[PDB]
Amino acid sequence: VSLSPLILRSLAELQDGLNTVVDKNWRQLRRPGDWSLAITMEAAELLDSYPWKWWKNVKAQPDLQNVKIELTDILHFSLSGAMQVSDENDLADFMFFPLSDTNNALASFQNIIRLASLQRFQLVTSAVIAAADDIGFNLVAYYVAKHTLNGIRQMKGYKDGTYVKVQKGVEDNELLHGCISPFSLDDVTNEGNYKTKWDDIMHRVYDAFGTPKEERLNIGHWL
Amino acid sequence: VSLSPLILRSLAELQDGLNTVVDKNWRQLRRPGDWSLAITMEAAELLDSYPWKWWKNVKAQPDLQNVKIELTDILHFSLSGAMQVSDENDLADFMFFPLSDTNNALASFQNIIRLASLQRFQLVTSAVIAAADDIGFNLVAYYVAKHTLNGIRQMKGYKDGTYVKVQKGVEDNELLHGCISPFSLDDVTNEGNYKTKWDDIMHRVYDAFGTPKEERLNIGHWL
Ligand SMILES: O=c1ccn([C@H]2C[C@H](O)[C@@H](COP(=O)(O)NP(=O)(O)O)O2)c(=O)[nH]1
Ligand SMILES: O=c1ccn([C@H]2C[C@H](O)[C@@H](COP(=O)(O)NP(=O)(O)O)O2)c(=O)[nH]1
Ligand SMILES: [Ca+2]
Ligand SMILES: [Ca+2]
Ligand SMILES: [Ca+2]
Ligand SMILES: [Ca+2]
Repeated sequence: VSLSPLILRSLAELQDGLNTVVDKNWRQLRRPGDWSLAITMEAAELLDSYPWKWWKNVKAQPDLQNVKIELTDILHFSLSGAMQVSDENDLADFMFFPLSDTNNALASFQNIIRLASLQRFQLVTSAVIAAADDIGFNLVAYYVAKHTLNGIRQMKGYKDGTYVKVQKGVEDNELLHGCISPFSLDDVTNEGNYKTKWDDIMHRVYDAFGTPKEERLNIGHWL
Repeated sequence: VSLSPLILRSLAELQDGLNTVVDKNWRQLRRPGDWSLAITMEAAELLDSYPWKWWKNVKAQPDLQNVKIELTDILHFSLSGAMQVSDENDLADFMFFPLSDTNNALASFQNIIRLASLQRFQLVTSAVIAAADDIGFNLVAYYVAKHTLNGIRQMKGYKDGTYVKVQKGVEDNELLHGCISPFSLDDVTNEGNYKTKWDDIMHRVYDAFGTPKEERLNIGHWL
C-alpha cells in the first residue's frame, strides 16, 4: 500500500513548509536523531491510547479516535526525517494486522519505535500508510487537518509556552475529526482536484479555531 | 558500579511482593514483553523531563528531580523483567556520562528503550544503578519510597481507576523527596542495619499519605 508519488511529494512540501514556520533554517538546525526521538515520543502517545497497564484502571477502553491523531503525528515526523536522510544512509516483519486487535497494535507500534531509532523514516511512513489502510481512516485528510492545527499552534504562542491545548473539556486535536469527516479518500487524492479539497480542509480547521481571515494561509502558501 | 548482592536480592524480594499485591499470580499472567513495554513508557516519561522539543516551550527547564523518580520506576520494571527471564535467554556503549549534559541524557535514555526491547533487563538495572551513581542520588532509598507509594496506590483504588495522582497542585511522587532526604547511602546499604532504615523510609511515606496504622505494611511483610 502506498500513495501516489505526486500526493506524497505534496505532503512532503507541506511538511517542509511547516518545519520552516517552526524554524526558517530547520534543515541546518535539525538532525536525524531529533526525528527519531520525536517519533518515539509520539509512538508512546499512541501506545498510551490502549489499556495496556495491568495495574491501573484495568477495565479502561482504548481511545481509537486518538490513535488516528497519533499516527498522523508520526507521519509528520517520518516525512521530516526522510527529508534529511535516506533509508539507505520488510514491512510484514514489523506490522501485525488487523490493528483492531490490541495485542497486534501494541507489538506493531512498539516496532515503529525500533524503526525510528534505526532512522528508517521511509519505512515508518510506509507503516503509517499501511496502518491507516488497515484501520480504515483517511490519513491524507488527517494530515492536512493536523498540519493546519500545527500552524495555528505556532501562531498562538506554542514555542513560547503560552498555548493551552485543552479548553472547556475539549482537546484541540479532538476538533479535527469533524473538520475531516465530509471528505472522502478520493476527494483528497484525486489527481486533478486534490488541492482544492486540501484547501477546504484547511479552511475548516481555521474556522474551528476562529483564525482571523488575514492570518489564514491557503493551500498555495505551502506548495 | 553495582549494589551488594544481598541488597539487590532484598530489592528483588520487595519487587516480587509488590507485583503480588497487583496480582497474586503475576508470575503466570505477565510476560517479558510486558516489562519491555513498561520500561519503554517510563523511559518516555524520563525523556519528557528534558526540554527536548524545538517547537514547543523552547526555553523550558529540565525537571531534574523528576528524573530521579522516572529512573526509580524503570528499576521496578527491570527488576521485574529479570525475575521472569534472564539476559542469557557493554554498558559504556549505551550510557554517556555525565548525564548532567542534556544531550548525553537524551542519548542514554533512548538506549534504555533499545535494551528494554531486547529484554536485557539486568543490563537496564545496571544502567539505572550507574545513572544514579553519576547523577548522585540515593537509588535504593528512592526505590523503597516509591515501592511504598506503589502499594498505597493499590490500596486507594489505582486498579479501579478511582485514584487521583495530583491533588492541590502536588503530585504524589513529589512528596517522596522529603521522605528520603534524611537517609544516607550508607544508612540504606549497611549490612547489619539496612532493614531498619528501609522500614523507616516506609513509615515516612505512609505518614506522608496519612495511611491508617492498621493498613500499613512494615519491612518484614516484604522480605
Ligand atoms: O519541526 C516540527 C515540530 C513539530 N511538528 C508537529 C508534528 C506533530 O503533528 C506535532 C506534535 O506536537 P506536540 O507538541 O507533540 N503535541 P500533540 O502530540 O498533542 O499534537 O508537531 C512538526 O510538524 N515539525
Ligand atoms: O506489576 C507492577 C506494575 C507496576 N509497578 C510500579 C512500578 C512503577 O514505579 C509504577 C509506575 O506506575 P504508573 O502508573 O506508570 N505511574 P507513575 O509513572 O506516575 O509512577 O508502577 C510495579 O512495580 N509492578
Ligand atoms: Ca506529542
Ligand atoms: Ca500526539
Ligand atoms: Ca508511568
Ligand atoms: Ca513514572
